Amino acid sequence: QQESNVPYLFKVVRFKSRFRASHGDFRILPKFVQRSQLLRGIEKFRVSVIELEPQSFMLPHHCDGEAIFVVVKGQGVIVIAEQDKNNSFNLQKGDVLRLHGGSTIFLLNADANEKFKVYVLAKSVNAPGEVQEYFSAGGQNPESFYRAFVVDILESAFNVKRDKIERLFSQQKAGAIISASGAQAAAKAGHASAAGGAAAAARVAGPFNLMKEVPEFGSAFGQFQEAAPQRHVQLRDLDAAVAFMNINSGGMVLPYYNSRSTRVVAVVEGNARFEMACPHLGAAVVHYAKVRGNLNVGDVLVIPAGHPITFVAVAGSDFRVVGFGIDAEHNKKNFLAGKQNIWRNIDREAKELSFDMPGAEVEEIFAKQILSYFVAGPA
Ligand SMILES: O=C1CC[C@@H](C(=O)O)N1
Ligand SMILES: [Mg+2]
Repeated sequence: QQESNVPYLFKVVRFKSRFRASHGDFRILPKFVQRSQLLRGIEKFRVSVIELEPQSFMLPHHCDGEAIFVVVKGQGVIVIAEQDKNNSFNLQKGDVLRLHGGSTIFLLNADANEKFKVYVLAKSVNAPGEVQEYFSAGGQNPESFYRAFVVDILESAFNVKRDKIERLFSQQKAGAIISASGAQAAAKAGHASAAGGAAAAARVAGPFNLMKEVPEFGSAFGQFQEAAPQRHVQLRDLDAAVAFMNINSGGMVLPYYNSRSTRVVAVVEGNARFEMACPHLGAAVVHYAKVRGNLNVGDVLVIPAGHPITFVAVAGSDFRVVGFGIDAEHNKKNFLAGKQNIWRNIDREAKELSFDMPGAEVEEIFAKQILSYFVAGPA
């Protein structure tokens, strides 16, 4: 596994900036099928990262993809402008927001020191996997799409003399993410509901955050929390989930597999060693290829459904990731070792036949791990 050969691994440097901005960046990973047809089952999805430096503003624009924004660091204000409604939310770490495709948005990082980072999942509605940005704001740089219209049409549309309206669209030359003044920050944020306050909603609801809830799976060595479409209606159309997994330093998540959901995992903190069992790269008779590697901040690992996987935190940091789940509804985590695992639900005689060893002996071995989900890693 020279890593560029592991098709499920997408190193951080593979994310491509969509523009050159002074106060931040917006970078997107290539289509998942760029180097392998093994990922054709998730071809319509793209993941990206939005970074805003302190005291910055990202210009109004919309995308042709249905998105889910997850704040991984800092605080920022998102304002959404529809044809007949305005919504603004003050987002914080852990917030999850479903953004309808075609929503014109702008972002503001009002903090004086901390960067605002968002991990984004988008699903195409035009050609599979193609998601583009449409800058309504802008002029020469970023180019505003209004410049695609002839001057007589702009004049008639805006009821403004052509030279004046043309001029409006050529004043901006600073780029897509620029400096915001302290006043401007106060002004643009301020109608923004701060933990959320969706409205007593219909179309665009506010963010939700699960970081204060009890983990679905947890132990002294790690935690797993997930926003499922079963619980959050805003995620049903995309049939996506947003998972948060943290493995404490020196810990590991016990081998497990997802029953039907493919996960696009992005590292937000730390480092980890991963090992996955893949029958495709390996395998008439089936053979499981040992797909392994190391993950660093910003890297992405796609975990296909049904594939056994384990992550081992390395060095002196907890290892934290945000995972987007595709085909999420009805997905179940199946652990392969630990007190709570699938073998708890397999009878003794079946274990004996499974491993050609006395059933009580197989059970004795499977009961040695008294902990579940996350345990101390090798050392
Ligand atoms: O689909 C996407 C890509 C970028 C993000 C946005 O509109 O900022 N939505
Ligand atoms: Mg930049």
